[PDB]
Amino acid sequence: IQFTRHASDVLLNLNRLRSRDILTDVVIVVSREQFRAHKTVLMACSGLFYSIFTDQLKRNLSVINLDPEINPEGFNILLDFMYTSRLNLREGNIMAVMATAMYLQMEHVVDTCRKFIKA
Amino acid sequence: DSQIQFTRHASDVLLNLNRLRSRDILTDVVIVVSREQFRAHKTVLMACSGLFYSIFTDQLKRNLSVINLDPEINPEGFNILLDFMYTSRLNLREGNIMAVMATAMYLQMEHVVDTCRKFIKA
Ligand SMILES: Cc1cc(C)n(-c2ncc(Cl)c(Nc3ccc(Cl)cc3)n2)n1
Ligand SMILES: Cc1cc(C)n(-c2ncc(Cl)c(Nc3ccc(Cl)cc3)n2)n1
Repeated sequence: IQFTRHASDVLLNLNRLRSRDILTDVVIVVSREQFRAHKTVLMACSGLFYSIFTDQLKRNLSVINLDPEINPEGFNILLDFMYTSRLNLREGNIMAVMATAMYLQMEHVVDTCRKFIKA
Repeated sequence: DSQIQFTRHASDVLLNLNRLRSRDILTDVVIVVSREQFRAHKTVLMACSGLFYSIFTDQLKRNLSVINLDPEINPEGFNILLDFMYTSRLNLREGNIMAVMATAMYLQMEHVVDTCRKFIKA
């Protein structure tokens, strides 16, 4: 038996845990801005976080600092996407979202941004 | 803002969380049922079950690394439900239906309980 709403229900509940700061186990720092999250959700969405949270050096760190070129607004848009399946874009931030998704190794998001930029 | 909906995203997240469970990556709790051990992610358990949600939101129990389920709970019934939590697939059959329904009632998974009731009535 297949429950079509199950995965979206799980994601909705994970986003509720994030909003309530329940079992968040990492702070992602982007140009001093802090983002509280679940390492499992981050690894499930990003090639970069899969690498970081399996990394012998970084796996137990409670704080991860992204490279200094990374845009905090771009990161916030992508973190919201990870937990909701909804990507919120504007003409003024789409390039920063694309650059962030490239860094986070989120190819389908990169491709979606790229196609919208060309359109 | 322009809003793009990724309709397969939620399913891809769940698939990847199940892959982490399979490889025992970031698992932070062992659920013990009649001494049978089940490794899982607390957040996934909370997202699927009223019982787990109440256990890990409770600050006294939030950091427990082992949770023992009530003695009346069948490990096979729990295994079916744990697989459902991580896959959206519920493997119901005549031989396990009573045990699966009883476990879903205990775990407070009312949608699954309803599905079990429909299976018995069919
Ligand atoms: C066979 C298989 C294929 C994938 C993508 N797996 C997998 N399993 C678990 C996780 Cl958390 C995860 N995350 C993740 C996401 C984005 C990127 Cl580019 C890389 C890896 N990916 N497994
Ligand atoms: C306002 C609100 C509504 C829900 C369903 N919330 C919620 N948020 C987060 C989680 Cl993890 C969670 N799990 C969960 C699942 C099964 C059962 Cl019976 C009870 C609660 N439930 N919050």
